[PDB]
Amino acid sequence: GIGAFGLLGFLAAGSKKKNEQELLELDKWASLWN
Repeated sequence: GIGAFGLLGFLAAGSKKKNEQELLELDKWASLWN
């Protein structure tokens, strides 16, 4: 009804620039290299 998918985008905004989660997501990124 509200839209929890809106915070998702904002969450990614953080990844752009502290949190284990963001780090876990970054790992998957670098994972590409590996």
